[PDB]
Formats: sequence, C-alpha cells, structure tokens
Amino acid sequence: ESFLLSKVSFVIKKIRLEKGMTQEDLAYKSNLDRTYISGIERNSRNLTIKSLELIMKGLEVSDVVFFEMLIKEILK
Amino acid sequence: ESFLLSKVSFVIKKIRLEKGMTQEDLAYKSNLDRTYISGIERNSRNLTIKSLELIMKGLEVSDVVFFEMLIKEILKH
Amino acid sequence: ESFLLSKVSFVIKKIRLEKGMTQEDLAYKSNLDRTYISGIERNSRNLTIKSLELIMKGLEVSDVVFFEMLIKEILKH
Amino acid sequence: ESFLLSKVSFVIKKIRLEKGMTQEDLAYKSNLDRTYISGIERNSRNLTIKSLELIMKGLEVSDVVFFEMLIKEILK
DNA sequence: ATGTGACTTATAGTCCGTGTGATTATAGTCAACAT
DNA sequence: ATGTTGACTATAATCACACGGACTATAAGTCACAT
Repeated sequence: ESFLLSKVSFVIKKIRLEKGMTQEDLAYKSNLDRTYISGIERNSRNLTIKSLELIMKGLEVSDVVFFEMLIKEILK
Repeated sequence: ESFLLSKVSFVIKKIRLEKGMTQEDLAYKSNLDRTYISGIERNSRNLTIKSLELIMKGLEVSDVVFFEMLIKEILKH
Repeated sequence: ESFLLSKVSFVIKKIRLEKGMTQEDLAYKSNLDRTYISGIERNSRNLTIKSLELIMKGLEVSDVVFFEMLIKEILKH
Repeated sequence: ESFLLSKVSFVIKKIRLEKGMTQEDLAYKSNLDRTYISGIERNSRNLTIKSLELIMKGLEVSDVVFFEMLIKEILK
C-alpha cells in the first residue's frame, strides 16, 4: 500500500468521527456507495481526486481544511 | 469539470517549471508516460492518489510541501 | 517530392519494424530527436548522410545491408 | 568526418572520372555550384539525399548503379 | 450499523504514433581570388 | 580546369509540447451475505 493513501483514509475516518457520522451517512451525504466508503476507510481503495472531492463534500469540509488536517496527520 | 483537479493540475506544472524540469524529465522520474504528464497539465486529468504520489516523488518534492502549495493555489485571487 | 527519399524513409521504417523497435527507441539509439525519426518516416524528410549513418547504427544495421535493402525497395512493382 | 560520407564522395569522384567528366561539367549537368561539387569531392560536405540525387542525375547514373558501386567501394 | 467477496463497467493509465510552432546548427548556394 | 576563404540564407536538426486512437490495468459503482 501507500503512505499517503493510508493517511488520506485515516483523515477521512478521523473527520467522519469528529463530526459524529456513520459510514452509511457519509455515503448518503456524498452520494457514493457505502461499501465504497468502507473500502476506503480500511484503505482498500486508491481514490481519484474527484472522488476525494465528493467525500469532502459529504463530510462538509473545505479542500483547505482537509489538506491542513492531512498535513498534520502526515507528520506523525 | 472539477475544482480541485485544475488546482492540482496547476500546482504540478508550477513546481515543474520552478525546478526547471521539462515534461520529459518529469514523466521520467515519475515513471509515468510523457503523454500522461502532458494530459494532466493540459486537461486537468483525474489522477489517482498513487499517481499523484509518484509525481510528487518525480518533482523531487514532499507530500507536505506539495499540499502546502496546493492550499496556497486554492486560496488565491 | 524526391524519389530516393521516400525510398530511404520506407526502408528505415521497414527495418525498424522488422527489428521490433519503436520509434522512440530508435530515436534514442540513433542519438537524434524523438520527432525527427517520426518526421522522417511520417512525411519524408531530407536527411543528411551523417544523420542516415546515425540511424543505421541505431537500426543496428550495417551501411552495406542498409543499401542492399535500399536497392531492393527501389526495384519494386 | 564520416566513413560513409568519404566513400560517397570517393564514389562521386570515381564515376565522374570513369565518364571523363570535369567538375565544371558535373556541376553544369546537375545545376549545382562547382565549388559545391569541389567541396564534396575533397570530402568537405555532408550532403543530403536530395543533393546526392541531383549529383546522380548529373552523373547520368541510376540510384541503383550508384549504390551498387558504393557498396563495393565500402568493402575495401 | 460495518466488513466481506465477487462480479460488471467505467475510466485511469499505458503504449505507439502524429503534427507543430520556435529555436539552433548547419547544408545549400554563390561571392573573390587561388593555383 | 580545380581549391579555398568567407559570406549569406535556406533548411536540417533540436527541443518542449499538444493531441489522437487503441489497448491494458484498475477504480468506480452495485449485487449478495456476512457480523
């Protein structure tokens, strides 16, 4: 697997939780598949930017906040 | 098309020129086709995080540094 | 345009495919531009004996056997 | 300089002589410059196929006969 | 609720080639004077 | 006759790039069945 990919996924999971969402609800909100999301969170998926963008919409988080977070997460 | 993509697209080119690289050099070190590097910069193609990671390694730049410039380009007017 | 040129350009391609090479290998091995190899085959282009020699070295072929295949191509109907 | 380019030039000179032609006449017959011809024969020019072709027409020699000769000259 | 697996279908990514403006090196062509 | 030296100017040859079609790998999106 990839280092970045795991932290993207970790971040996605982090934010979903800090907000109190279920996967079911992140899937609904972003108009994507729930198993799709589960896959990403166990990090069994290699998103495209577009997909990442949809997940950010679903999380209701701007690109900037996401990347600010991803950076922080990246530095152990 | 996509907001984030053209930003990612823009930043890949910006860095590449800042480092005096050519598409040929880049696609070189990213072990992607020079067609793909062109494709990305040209028509903001929808790359995968893994591919983006390869390009970062190609640009001889870190995850962090890239995303910090990404944030800057998004914030601009 | 020129009789001999399209014969030369035909034979460069023939050999290139016979040896299972691609254009951009040959462009490397011949120590000439990517687009020049294309341009020679694609249209014809008016190359120099020195450049022709480089290509022959690149096709991994001798002056002699090149010209022998050149003669054969000229002689065709 | 180049081996091939030398043998080419030598051949051009050879054929010119076996036909009893002067350079002046070889240049008239192919409409090129006499100093141009001179230059090739003293191996100071790297001609293009197009030019080579004009010289063959000026020598009144077919492409095939030229290369047949060029091959033989190439083999010592 | 979340996590599998496995199975299509869209598309990301590859591979080989075409065609092009802009710049640099050099062949094409023609002087003057040689011998 | 041929040789040589500068020249000017056409174009060979370079360099960075765009663009397309066809093919291969894989992400996108949806089932069934776990827990």
